Amino acid sequence: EKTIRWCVVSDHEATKCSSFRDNMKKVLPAGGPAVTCVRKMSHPECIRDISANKVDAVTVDGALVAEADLPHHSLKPIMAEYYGSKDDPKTHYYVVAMAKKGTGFQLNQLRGKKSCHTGLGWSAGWYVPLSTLLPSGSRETAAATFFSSSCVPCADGKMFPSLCQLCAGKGTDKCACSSREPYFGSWGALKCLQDGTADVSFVKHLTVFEAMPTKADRDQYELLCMDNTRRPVEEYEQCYLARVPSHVVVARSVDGKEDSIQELLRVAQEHFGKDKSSPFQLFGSPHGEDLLFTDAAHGLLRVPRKIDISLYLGYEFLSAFRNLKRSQRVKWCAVGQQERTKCDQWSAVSGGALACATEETPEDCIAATMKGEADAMSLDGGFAYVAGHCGLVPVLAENYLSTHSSGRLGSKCVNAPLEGYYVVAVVKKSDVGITWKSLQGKKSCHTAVGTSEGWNVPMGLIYDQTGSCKFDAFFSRSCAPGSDPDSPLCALCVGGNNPAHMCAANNAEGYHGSSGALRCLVEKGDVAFMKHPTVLQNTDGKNPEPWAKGLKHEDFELLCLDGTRKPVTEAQSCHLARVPNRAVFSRKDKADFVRRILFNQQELFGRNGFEYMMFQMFESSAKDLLFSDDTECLSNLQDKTTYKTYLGPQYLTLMDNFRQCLSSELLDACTFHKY
Repeated sequence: EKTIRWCVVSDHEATKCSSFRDNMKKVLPAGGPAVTCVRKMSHPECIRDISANKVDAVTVDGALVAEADLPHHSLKPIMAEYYGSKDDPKTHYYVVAMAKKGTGFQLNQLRGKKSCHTGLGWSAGWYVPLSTLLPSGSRETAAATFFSSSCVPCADGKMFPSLCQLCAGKGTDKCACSSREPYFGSWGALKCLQDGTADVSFVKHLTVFEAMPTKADRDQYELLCMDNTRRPVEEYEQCYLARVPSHVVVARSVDGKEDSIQELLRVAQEHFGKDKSSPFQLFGSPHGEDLLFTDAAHGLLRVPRKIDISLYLGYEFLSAFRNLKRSQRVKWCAVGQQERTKCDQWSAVSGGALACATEETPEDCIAATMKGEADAMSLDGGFAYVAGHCGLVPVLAENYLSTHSSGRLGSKCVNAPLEGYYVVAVVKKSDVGITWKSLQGKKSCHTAVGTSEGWNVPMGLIYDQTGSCKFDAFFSRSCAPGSDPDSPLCALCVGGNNPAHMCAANNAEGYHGSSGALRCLVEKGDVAFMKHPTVLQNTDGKNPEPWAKGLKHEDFELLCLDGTRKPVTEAQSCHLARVPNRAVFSRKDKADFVRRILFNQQELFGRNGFEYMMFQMFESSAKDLLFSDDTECLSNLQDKTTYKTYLGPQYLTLMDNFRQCLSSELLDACTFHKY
């Protein structure tokens, strides 16, 4: 049944687990499942069996859960440890190198000597230390010949004897992947200094001052900094190898007793948290050290929705993790089917410089890119805040129509700055009553949630006017792709070819985008939110679609902040706000690459084509696929290298005061671990 089985590796953790079971039965007997202690040889065995349905949860170093993006290996973190207090959750711990004072060895002075590691596959002592000094070919068996003799538990000593030399166990129990090996984890590997088995022991900072001989023995051992210098252990925040995340409680991503383990740990921290009572301590292990949980933790917090082992660990960690054991194409992320077909025809003509990838919602693309499943893509101003808060940086800006006064433009666009676009709220001129002083109760149409056009702006102001994030309260009946299907926010929405697209955050919806946002107003809603004069792009014969046949721009009238209504042609005078124009985002590494590749491609398929000969990239068959149907080119960011300097102070501050109402799971998965 839903009875959670906990993975244990020693006898002391089994005695602690039995006490966790018994004690939890008393506090949480109804509205809570029991616990059972299933033993296994090691944590890596625990990860494996949780995938096999033999166990349910264990608290490990996510680096170990890095062998889980394959078949029979899929697992995701559901709870996250923290240190400090409850007001200030610290979800990280520094990886530092320890050594006696006198040997005087520096960062570079780590060449083939006597070193002790927490274990094989551990980020605390295997992955981070090895990334500090990246070898030629980056291999794990390569560090076995580089170092003369070291103590790396879990390693198979049958093939690599010099890798289990400083490990003092007992025949079959030596170099073990559990407590059976005296030198194991951050506690056992630190003993190589106390005892003097190795000159250096790569360990976490929390095990240093906890397993410290005397409160002042913080002077007998020093740290090796990245600055090839030394420094007292007392200053680990400015002399650390790398700062890795906390241990997490793992379980099967799909059907793994998630809600059961969430409820168990919620009460277990209510009654047995950080010495609230007295009897049984969840985080204060008796016999062994770090039993069931890291002795140093103060609690556990539930990780957000859309956060996998790749989001948790970070692209930084994993770029280095993919070269240890295991381009010229720019994998573009396409949102939807229509956007994926405009991308594959674009992949054909590039000869081979631009590849593709497809996700369902914009935020999923940003997640794809962060990882390395996609490389870049164009993002709206709202999603660029999320993409920015998530580690992605701008490459080029999607420059729109320039101030009309000249015949035409040329190589003049590549560096032509642009004041983005004016978001405008449009309403039918037919109704002689709809005003900004009375939008409540009226039906509205939204581009999509999270967009500058139909969300952050119109709804950022509405909130500075009411004070509640319940917008289905304000506009009775509306269509904002991405909202909750059961709420009024997805009432006027049409949909796609089949169900499930009812209110999908992609072009597979009849009222999605500015084109759809206008269609909606034409037939269902009373108000609408879109960008820079896009109404002329769909009226008076501009759009082929049936809904835009006998539509004249006189049928439509803009609405201004004050209350009055002005012509849709004059949006410079009547608008909601000026927002930063769209931008291409990617990682710090694929930054210059994509830009160089993008310049080359618009040079071939930019606005310098003819009719249908070349390929239109700044022109989509439908509406705004990959790039808005009104972009001139892609301009240099210039000084604006960050999202902060790109979006600007005004808009960025608008996203902070609106952040409360933003229910972006992505933004909160990225913002989970504070630093």
